[PDB]
Parts: sequence; structure tokens; C-alpha cells
Amino acid sequence: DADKQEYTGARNARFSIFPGSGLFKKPPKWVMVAELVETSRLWGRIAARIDPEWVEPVAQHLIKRTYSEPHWERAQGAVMATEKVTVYGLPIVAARKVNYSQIDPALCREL
RNA sequence: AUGUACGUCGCACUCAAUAGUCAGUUUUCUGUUUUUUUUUUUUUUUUUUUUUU
Repeated sequence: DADKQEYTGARNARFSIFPGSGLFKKPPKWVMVAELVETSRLWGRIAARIDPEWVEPVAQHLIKRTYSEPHWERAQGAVMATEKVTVYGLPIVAARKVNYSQIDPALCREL
């Protein structure tokens, strides 16, 4: 979460980095944990920073792809759109310009 | 050639003052100046548990 020390985990569940961790003082932007435990609040014990590019190719069966703003572009002669990928609803990529025409063949042929 | 004609008159300014109508229960708030600044960015906080060629 932006400028807030709670961590929007998978689904709507929220937890935090354990105070005994070495990186408890610096919570990174993308951190993963080994054990989830229920206590006075939810926490993650063994925390570590990852790059958000790593998760997507290993989660091909888990990504929910989303396509918005279908607009045709002259620069490539095809339909462009901003793509959004989600694992359990988690925005791995908030926005990415993608070629909408290369994805589906039906409607863009008439376009 | 002679004789032959003359006389009186009027005008102006004005103009005040008048009818009748008695009375209205007791008490009350409303009221003044003064310091003026209305607002100054924030943080990471805890632990049932236990076994594997």
C-alpha cells in the first residue's frame, strides 16, 4: 500500500512483515512470505523482496488477463489496447500497451 | 368803364378674515468592543505446535 505499512496480499486479505525480520525496517514494494499465521493481526514471517516481472511467467495458469481501451493505431496498422494481468486479483502489471489485434482474429479483420 | 366777399377747446379707477369631534385598563425585556495568527508534514512493532528412506 502506498505510504502505509499494511500489505495488500493475495485476494482482499491484508498482512504485514514480522517485526523480527531483518527487512522489517524497510518493507519493499513487492515482498513474498513463506508462512501466513493468524494472530492479533495477520503477518508474514520470512519476507524477501522480488521483482514483479518474475511472478508472471511462472504463473501462466494463474494469470487473469484483462484488456481495456481497444483503439486502432496507424503506427502498427492494428488495434492497440492496455493490458492488465492479475493473479487472484493482484495487479502484477497495472498498465501495459499491447497489440489487441494480434490477440483476437475475429473483430480486427473487419477493422 | 363801375361796384363786389373770411371763422373758439374738454374724460377716469376698482375688491379683508364665518362649527361640530368625549374617552383609550397594569407591566416588560431589547445594547456593546475586546485578544485579532483562521495553522504550521509523516511512518514501519511480534512468537500453539510438532513428526520424515
